[PDB]
Amino acid sequence: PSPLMGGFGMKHPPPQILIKNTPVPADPPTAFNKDKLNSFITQYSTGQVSVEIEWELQKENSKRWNPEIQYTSNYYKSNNVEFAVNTEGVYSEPRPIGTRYLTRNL
Amino acid sequence: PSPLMGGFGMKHPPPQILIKNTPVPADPPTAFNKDKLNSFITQYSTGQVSVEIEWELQKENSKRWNPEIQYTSNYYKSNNVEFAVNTEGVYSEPRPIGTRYLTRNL
Repeated sequence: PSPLMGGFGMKHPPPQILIKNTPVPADPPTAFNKDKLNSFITQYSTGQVSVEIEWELQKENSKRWNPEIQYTSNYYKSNNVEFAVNTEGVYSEPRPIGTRYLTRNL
Repeated sequence: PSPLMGGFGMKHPPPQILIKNTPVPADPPTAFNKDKLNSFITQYSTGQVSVEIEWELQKENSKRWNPEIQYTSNYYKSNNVEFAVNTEGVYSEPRPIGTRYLTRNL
């Protein structure tokens, strides 16, 4: 049951976290009306969110003699730095990076 | 006093290790002669030598956001593998490799 787009398949994954601004009615009429209130004060909210994940690693103990292939940046000069902001403040990811650079036997 | 060709300069470096085959004279004459012996049995020796060095490392704790430059092998196909033997059994080192790939501030 490994997910086909990649990753870890779990029967009990991290739960969904749901959030909502509590409605605040505007001034109701001074005579009773049984219909649900339709007039509300315009509101929004802001805040900080933190997520901390501990990951377990599995180290390599290869006996390969020659050097491996490694992900690296290229020294050649360019207008911008890869994985940084440009002059207008926009961050970008210039390429997809996988995980398979070290090698193992079958 | 860092050595100019590179490395660690020490007042008491690893000591010199000196080895020699003990001379074995051939048959001496049966009348006494005071001159030093000039005829020897032709000998040589062979064996195994082992050296074990413990090195202390100083790890990086950089806060740099973008990926670093790393030494890597190139995937492009070739007749031989770099840092391996060829069809005749000869090992070769195709290039010099330094130590300065990670980065630090001044």
